[PDB]
Amino acid sequence: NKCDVVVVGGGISGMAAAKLLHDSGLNVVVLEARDRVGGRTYTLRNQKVKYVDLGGSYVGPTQNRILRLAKELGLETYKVNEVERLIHHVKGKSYPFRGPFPPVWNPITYLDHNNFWRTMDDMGREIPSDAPWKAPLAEEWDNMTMKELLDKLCWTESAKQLATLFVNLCVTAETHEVSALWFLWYVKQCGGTTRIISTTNGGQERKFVGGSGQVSERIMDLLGDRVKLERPVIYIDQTRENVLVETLNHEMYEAKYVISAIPPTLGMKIHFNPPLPMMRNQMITRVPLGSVIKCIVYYKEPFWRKKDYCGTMIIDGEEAPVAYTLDDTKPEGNYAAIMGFILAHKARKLARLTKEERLKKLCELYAKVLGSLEALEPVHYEEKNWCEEQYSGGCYTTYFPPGILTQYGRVLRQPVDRIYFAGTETATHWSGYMEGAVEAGERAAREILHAMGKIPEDEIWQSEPESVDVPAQPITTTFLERHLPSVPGLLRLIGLTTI
Amino acid sequence: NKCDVVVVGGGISGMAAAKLLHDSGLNVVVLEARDRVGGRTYTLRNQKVKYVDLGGSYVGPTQNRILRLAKELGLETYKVNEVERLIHHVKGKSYPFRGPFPPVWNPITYLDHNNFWRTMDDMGREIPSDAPWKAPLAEEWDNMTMKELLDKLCWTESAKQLATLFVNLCVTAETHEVSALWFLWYVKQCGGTTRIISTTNGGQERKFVGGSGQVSERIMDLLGDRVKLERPVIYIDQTRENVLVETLNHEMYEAKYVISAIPPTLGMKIHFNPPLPMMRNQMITRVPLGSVIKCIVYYKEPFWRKKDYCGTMIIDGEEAPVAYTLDDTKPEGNYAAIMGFILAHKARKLARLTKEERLKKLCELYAKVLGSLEALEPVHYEEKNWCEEQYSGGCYTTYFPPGILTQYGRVLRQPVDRIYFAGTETATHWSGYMEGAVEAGERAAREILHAMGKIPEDEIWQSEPESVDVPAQPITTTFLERHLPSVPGLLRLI
Ligand SMILES: *Cc1cc2c(cc1C)nc1c(=O)[nH]c(=O)nc-1n2C[C@H](O)[C@H](O)[C@H](O)COP(=O)(O)OP(=O)(O)OC[C@H]1O[C@@H](n2cnc3c(N)ncnc32)[C@H](O)[C@@H]1O
Ligand SMILES: *Cc1cc2c(cc1C)nc1c(=O)[nH]c(=O)nc-1n2C[C@H](O)[C@H](O)[C@H](O)COP(=O)(O)OP(=O)(O)OC[C@H]1O[C@@H](n2cnc3c(N)ncnc32)[C@H](O)[C@@H]1O
Ligand SMILES: NS(=O)(=O)Cc1noc2ccccc12
Ligand SMILES: NS(=O)(=O)Cc1noc2ccccc12
Repeated sequence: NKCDVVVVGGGISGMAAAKLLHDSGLNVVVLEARDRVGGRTYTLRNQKVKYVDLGGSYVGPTQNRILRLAKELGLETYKVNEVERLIHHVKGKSYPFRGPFPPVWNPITYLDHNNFWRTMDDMGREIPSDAPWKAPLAEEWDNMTMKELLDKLCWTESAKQLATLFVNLCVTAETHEVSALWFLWYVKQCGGTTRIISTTNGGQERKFVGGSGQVSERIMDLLGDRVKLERPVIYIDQTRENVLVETLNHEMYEAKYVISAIPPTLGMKIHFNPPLPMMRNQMITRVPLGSVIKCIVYYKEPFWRKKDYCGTMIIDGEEAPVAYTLDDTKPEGNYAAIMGFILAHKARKLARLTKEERLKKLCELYAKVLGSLEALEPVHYEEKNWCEEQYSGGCYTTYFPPGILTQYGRVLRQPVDRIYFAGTETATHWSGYMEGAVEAGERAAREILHAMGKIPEDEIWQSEPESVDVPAQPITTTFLERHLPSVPGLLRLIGLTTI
Repeated sequence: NKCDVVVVGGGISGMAAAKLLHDSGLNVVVLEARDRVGGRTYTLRNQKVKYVDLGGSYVGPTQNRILRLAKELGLETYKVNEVERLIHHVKGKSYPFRGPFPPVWNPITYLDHNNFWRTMDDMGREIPSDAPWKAPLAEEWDNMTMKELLDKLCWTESAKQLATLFVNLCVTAETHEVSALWFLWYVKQCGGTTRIISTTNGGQERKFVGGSGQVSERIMDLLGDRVKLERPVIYIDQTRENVLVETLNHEMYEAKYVISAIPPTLGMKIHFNPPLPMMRNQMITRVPLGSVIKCIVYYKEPFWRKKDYCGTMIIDGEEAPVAYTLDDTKPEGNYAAIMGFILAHKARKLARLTKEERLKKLCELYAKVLGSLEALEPVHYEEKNWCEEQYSGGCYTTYFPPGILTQYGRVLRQPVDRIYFAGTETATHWSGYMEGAVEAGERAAREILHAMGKIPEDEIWQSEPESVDVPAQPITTTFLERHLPSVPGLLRLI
């Protein structure tokens, strides 16, 4: 029944919020729909794999909030394998390389690739992290899809193809599905193209020893009986002095304030009294989550390392079920494994198959890309299709279709009377990620502390000290990268000389 | 507790389904979230207006199901006033005209406008009404917004602006918000451009005497206490022998089958056991409804008729709050009124204002367009902003953003175990309209009759005889309309 704050959702965001409030001396309850905490993070444990992240997994430099939270909880990280060569597979052939970006030899194509990434970041700098709708050309950019933007920007098929894979991989959506403004924001608020795509010095640098599900699990341990499992919230009533929150299993909770720590669209599963204001009422029907199946194929040994491949594969082509892989071998060197993502339309397409049929297709793909018959000899397989999850809606995160972010974006984290909004989607730095979940949960909690008169306004948003364990190398460019012309820029130079 | 079929939603679709099953001898229950029936139709009564439709209102030729159902319930129609001239207001000036399409005089603009409408219908002929995802170019057209298609097709700003207004008015959404495939299907499944945009001989020909709300109300009258108001459904359990349906007010209903007669996305408000299949789980997060405020300004007399204007105004440009109006005067000539729609982003923008502030803006606009100071003296005002409705999600209907119809369209009316799907969004003819609501409700009911072995498979979909009261006249084109070149076509001849 009675408490100070009800937190709806026991993912990382809700758990971070609840922990902050609890540490501050408030009486909190977490109402979680599932029989587990963690949400879009889920660490499976069994004898064949020991542990494996089937949801969110990677952390990296500049993600200082998740690193600090996890450290405080007693967790350690380890580095994802990137010792050996990466592979870019294009038009049925594999091209090994080093560094974050697949190399390009053709001079025209090089100019086009260089300009593409540069332009993504150039446009990003126009977009405020905390208010993307305030970009000078917000409306123009929001009214085109990423497909349209790539069609304008990429003068080569090679760049367009790689850029398409980049979009699919980052946001588990097709280029024609998403707003250009929103995607440009999404990349910029992660620190830009280099930071978001990189393993070493980027978002995919590390994993947690024992899995990311431990973050939510250990917070549940600290909170004890305050976390209520299998309590899906169905109804929130703010007409009276205290907020009333009802669950599906017929329980009533009474609170001063509520934090909604669920994906924005999943707010639809709750009936509101009084009704939500118009803008939020419509916003939550306009913000779908992407589509992905995370697949892990296990092997006797990490055989790819012997061929001087680290296990990273960037795989372009409609035929390929998986467009991106990483080595998922344990830091001890055992439970050898390749993690792969089946993205966007392919997640829909290949969901029809059996688990065994997907495993077969993945092994045949990996065998070709790695030029290795050993890839046809898996010892185990695990997968999770996040599209089937009633209480997630998809993965990794919420995307915005054309026109939505400028029209409805401002209400994402606008409080509704005594309801405050957390969830990674409401973050301003690494929104979409575990990092964003922590930022949003702690910010929502502090909004409530401010409303109660416990902290001053300037303490709602708080900076985070850089991790001493995971230092961030700055993102740098070369003179040539900065000043080489685009393809149309070069054509202009040609036309002017011929005058 | 126990019945044969639970119908979720007491709009026209839910009511039509429940009536059909009831008339077949089954025990039905309608569970309705609101304290009223009708859903996206709502007729307000007071002394000042007598009655006014604040939701869906118009019916016309080829909408034979809604006309038949209404007639059976004892309703009659009257004609929307289109005796005098229509107005197209462009670049701050009113241009009166007759016929469905505003005329264009510049020869280049003429070719461009002609080609736009013609191309819309040309593309539509390749889109199956019952399976738009089966169009030969389904993926190409679905991966494009209407904004992109218009940018490609329209060589003049004039055609592009009118095309844009057309999209905004038809589907209460911006051209950049909606899939080209879906929009082309939408127009085609209403019978094409002329049929959808026409008052005389089209969708806006008629209104119901006493209001469209009477359709749902009179079915509720028939069903009596089988309709349960203020029963929002929260939970559907299909794990046992009988389907269990729970409401927010704690009641439990048990049935052999369920009809979901709510907008697809409002399916999100229900917790499912077992969970929905993946495709429907994601589909219902991908399908928003449009944005509109319906506004009716009342006057002492239908003064526009004195200047040989019928009251229809097509008003281009960002500045105008309302882009389209119709005469809403009653058949007797009293309760003189102009109905206007505030569409899409303008509904979002102008919702911030007070009711009185919106009235002033509309009156000043109408004064300019009609060229009459009489527009500045309203006697009454009614409005409804459908964006604020928890149990609608918007109006008029659900739109599909780029990429969604091809990926998820097929699951719209695919049954989920013992749940069948009604609602105008699942119709194949006038989906989005009251007509589509009737089609889908009766089809879903007949799917259940077939599942029970009461009727054969070929009786699930049923043709409708043409209304005797509202017969359809054929849509025609002229030789020149069919064969005049596009702008780039004329350029290739140069
Ligand atoms: C799924 C996924 C996610 C992911 C990714 C790969 C996949 C396959 N890779 C990531 C990565 O490598 N690194 C990273 O930092 N993030 C990655 N992501 C995304 C990440 O998992 C998410 O950003 C993060 O987990 C989100 O946390 P948040 O707390 O904001 O949100 P949530 O996990 O979805 O938790 C919400 C909880 O609420 C419960 N719920 C839902 N509805 C209700 C109702 N009505 N009542 C009560 N509880 C409700 C959910 O069950 C959930 O626990
Ligand atoms: C709003 C609007 C609609 C409209 C239009 C102009 C406006 C402003 N003009 C139209 C017109 O001139 N001619 C026409 O034929 N249609 C026009 N439209 C659209 C039309 O009103 C709709 O197509 C039609 O009314 C839709 O009917 P349908 O039966 O398919 O759907 P509904 O009216 O939305 O009814 C659904 C009912 O379900 C209830 N509900 C929602 N959730 C629940 C839950 N969880 N549990 C129980 N009941 C639920 C709703 O409250 C509603 O009553
Ligand atoms: N963090 S992850 O690998 O689970 C998904 C992901 N988001 O953005 C990326 C950019 C490049 C490679 C992967 C990703
Ligand atoms: N049926 S209505 O008037 O409520 C909305 C409507 N849909 O498509 C149209 C085309 C021209 C004018 C109006 C409309």
